[PDB]
Amino acid sequence: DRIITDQLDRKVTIPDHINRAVVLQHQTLNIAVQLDATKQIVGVLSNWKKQLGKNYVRLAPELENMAMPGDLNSVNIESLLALKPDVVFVTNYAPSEMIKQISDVNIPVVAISLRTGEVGEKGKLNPTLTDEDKAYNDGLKQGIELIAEVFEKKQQGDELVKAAFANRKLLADRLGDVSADKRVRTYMANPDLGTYGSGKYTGLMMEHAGAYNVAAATIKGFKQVSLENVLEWNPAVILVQDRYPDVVPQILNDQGWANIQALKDKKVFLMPEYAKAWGYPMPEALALGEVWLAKALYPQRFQDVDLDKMVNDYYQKFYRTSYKPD
Repeated sequence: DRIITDQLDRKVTIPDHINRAVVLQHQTLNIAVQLDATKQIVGVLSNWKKQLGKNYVRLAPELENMAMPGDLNSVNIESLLALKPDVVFVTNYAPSEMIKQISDVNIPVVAISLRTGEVGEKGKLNPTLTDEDKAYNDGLKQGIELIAEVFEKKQQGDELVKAAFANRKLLADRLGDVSADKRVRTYMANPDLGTYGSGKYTGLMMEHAGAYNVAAATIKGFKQVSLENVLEWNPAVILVQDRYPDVVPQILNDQGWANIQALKDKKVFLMPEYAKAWGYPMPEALALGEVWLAKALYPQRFQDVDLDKMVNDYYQKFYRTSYKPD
């Protein structure tokens, strides 16, 4: 057996080889797809189609007939045990009650946060972090490395980590003279007036692309806000995650949003599949999404950057398929 330490700082004994993993978190699921580990998975979170978006099943068609014995914050133990799982990955904020149910029937649990930062905060959906860039950078690296350890995909895990951070220098160099006054004021519109404030990867994606999350000085983490807040923030650009495409026409047809700068200027943009301005960091979000956003906001700085080719090279390696625009 092996002992690992998870991202809740839990010491966890697991089998030498893992072939029946149950993955109750979409971020870990996506990393495992990119490690070519899906043959070692036998169950996934029930809401995977919602969390990964309707086209995800093109990348991982095997997910279609995968048992679903739980979700982000609950588990069905009778369903779970039928799958004879050898490990369960859960999200870092999974309730204590849920982790206990799984540990009480002796299945190893590995919690994934994709963040280091303050230990007092590791189990919180919405953390307060003193150095969010380093927390998520180090957490991403650590989390991929742990996932890769569990599934014995060490080499691909190392390649994935290198690919995630490969364009961070380019963006640093090309946008290093962007003053705080000139930084592009950006809003992430999730369904039902959802948005991301502080302590979330969303804001960091925007920073690395020469932008700023308008919600982040007053909103903590993932929260429902009022239209009135969005009106006051008056963002220059509104972004929508690819997994929630209905939100774009919804904003564009809602008269109450019509006077926001981004509406007047026709800067409401559905973000590409890979360009996940999520609460959590994902390797393709760094490698490809951050470049997409930088190129969208500063195109005259990145004309030499062949993003189409970068996307293709990445997808062929980690998704074993081409990128298909929606």
